[PDB]
Amino acid sequence: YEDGKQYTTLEKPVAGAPQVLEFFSFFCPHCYQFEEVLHISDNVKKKLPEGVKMTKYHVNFMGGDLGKDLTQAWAVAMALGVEDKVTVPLFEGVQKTQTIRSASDIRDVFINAGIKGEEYDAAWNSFVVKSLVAQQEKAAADVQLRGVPAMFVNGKYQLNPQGMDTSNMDVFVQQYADTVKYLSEK
Ligand SMILES: O=C(O)c1cc[nH]c1
Ligand SMILES: O=C(O)c1cc[nH]c1
Ligand SMILES: O=C(O)c1cc[nH]c1
Repeated sequence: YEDGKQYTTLEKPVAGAPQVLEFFSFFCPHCYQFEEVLHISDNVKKKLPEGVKMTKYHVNFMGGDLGKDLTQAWAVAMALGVEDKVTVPLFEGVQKTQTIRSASDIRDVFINAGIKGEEYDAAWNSFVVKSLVAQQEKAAADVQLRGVPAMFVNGKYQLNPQGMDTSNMDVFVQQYADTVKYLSEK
């Protein structure tokens, strides 16, 4: 492990950042791999002590006009606690079936997942969700985020997957998770 190889150190650390902070977009192809194919967050969580706070935020800067809608939809998922019900259908709707083309199509995913229409609409329009949208945007600004996927540890270190072994996916996931473990103990 060397700064600049498996990870980089932030010039201005982020106080108050969670222990593990992930950024993603439902438009981001590597993010689809990280979620559906590799299950990176799950395998990272398995290698950390129990109780460690992992936070995951959506970013606006992919998908054109639909990118902000997805960040707001993710805020709704966070406010309602339904992330594990909508993550897969949102990824598949955007990237696999390409059936998500509008805010209404996003809402359909939540309706199909069992979220009542009135509660989705109330959350979508709530100031709590407006604040969650702002929080996601501020977090990305705090790290001058330029691309996704991205993971930050203790507000101080950024993961660098470009330097990891991609010839074997299990080796990649274990290298990624071990690096997060190393950084979290730093
Ligand atoms: O797709 C884009 O580049 C984008 C969306 C919101 N801001 C930038
Ligand atoms: O950028 C911040 O300050 C932050 C990120 C997650 N919670 C707080
Ligand atoms: O995310 C993938 O598909 C992957 C990771 C290592 N090699 C391929």
